Amino acid sequence: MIKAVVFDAYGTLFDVQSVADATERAYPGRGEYITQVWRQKQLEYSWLRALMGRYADFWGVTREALAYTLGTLGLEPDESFLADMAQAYNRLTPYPDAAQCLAELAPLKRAILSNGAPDMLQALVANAGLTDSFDAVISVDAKRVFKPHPDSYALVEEVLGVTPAEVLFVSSNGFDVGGAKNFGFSVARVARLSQEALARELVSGTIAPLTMFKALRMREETYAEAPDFVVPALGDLPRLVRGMA
Amino acid sequence: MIKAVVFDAYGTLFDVQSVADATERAYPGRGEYITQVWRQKQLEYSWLRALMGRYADFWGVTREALAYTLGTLGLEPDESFLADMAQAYNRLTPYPDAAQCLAELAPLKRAILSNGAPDMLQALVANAGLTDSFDAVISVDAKRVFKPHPDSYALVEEVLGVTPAEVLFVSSNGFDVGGAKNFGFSVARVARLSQEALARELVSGTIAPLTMFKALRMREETYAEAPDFVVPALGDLPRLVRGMA
Repeated sequence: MIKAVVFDAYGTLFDVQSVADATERAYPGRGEYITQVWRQKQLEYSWLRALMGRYADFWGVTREALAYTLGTLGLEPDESFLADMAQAYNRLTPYPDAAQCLAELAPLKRAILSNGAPDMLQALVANAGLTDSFDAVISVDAKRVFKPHPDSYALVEEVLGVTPAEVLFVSSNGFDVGGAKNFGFSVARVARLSQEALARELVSGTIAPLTMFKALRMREETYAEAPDFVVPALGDLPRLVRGMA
Repeated sequence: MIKAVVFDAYGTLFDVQSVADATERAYPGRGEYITQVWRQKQLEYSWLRALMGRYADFWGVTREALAYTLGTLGLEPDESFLADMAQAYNRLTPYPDAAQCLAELAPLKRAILSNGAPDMLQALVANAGLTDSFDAVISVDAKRVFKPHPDSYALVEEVLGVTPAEVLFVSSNGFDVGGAKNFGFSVARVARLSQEALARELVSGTIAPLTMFKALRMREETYAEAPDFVVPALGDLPRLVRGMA
């Protein structure tokens, strides 16, 4: 019944914190801040452009989010600076177990469903050495919407020929788990932050900035349907497909 | 030309930080964290439920966002605790110059356009003694969307009989400013946080949690059209209108 495993890209297969060395150059001493706000604003702008009916591809969203973030620090970077710096998003490091996971999943059909513009995804996947791990790398761009709009998830059937019930959708992002579940896929959430660790981290004197972002982005969202499955890592997927309901 | 002044409610006419006593009661020592994450998640859930096509009114959104927020701390509140604590959002205090601004705006049409569910807005407006200050208190609920969806702003002409070009929309929220501008209204943004202050606050030693929320929510959003006018407080609106554009 599961004929295909479809993966979210940013934050699920690829580490969005991996732009850290490059952002710590835009503002020495503020790389950590920049990395978090940039990701947060990229997500917010994807949602707000889509809800307004004013789509622009993820490359433009990524650059607009970066401009906002650097603007908070008092900077006014020009477009050429922004485009150069935003290339960091096309070189994100894959999670260490992604390649082993994707190889052990075959012979299932393997794919990505991402907000990324087509060129961004091509570079990201190839730079990570994973182009031969996917049957299809689907961008939402043809639909002019962003996850979790249902039309973004509709592309899976269009491109792959499989129905929602035959797809295992994989994401570490709570909003994306909710959209996929809403659309009708079976969902495996990748939870890298134990709830109990976050609770204690929040209760320990200092509430650092990094903790704030973890609290906003690494949990299941309350409005959302629960994922069918939750694993701590991508490497557990193949075994999950083997014996789990 | 301007015939009606339409205001966003939460964050604009009413202070969302005024839930501080209720939150400090929910978790002594974590009141400020809860306030901020609750507001952020309320906004995210409004956008994500709308974008998914799975609307729930703002009373459900507010409680869902509160459950999430208390859950990050390791709590598991039952529904009655959530409904009870969420009433703090129906008791928000108006900004100190709101009463005076509204009084000076008659006899122009005065209205609210908010995400708030009809019961919520009724009780919030009554509590602040401002019921006779508005010609209409419009909830997005009949359209079953949330701002900045275009159908939310379409309600203004439906209810008031004035066209977009005859409306001055007032918000302190960058996404709502963008939504209203996209829709065709003239927009006056209320900017309570000088940009230069934020830039220095952020470069000043360790970044406090409260600063993170300011950085995410108090500026103009980069994907949005710029507002027509920017004022530091609601009290400046009357004078802005007599000498406006």
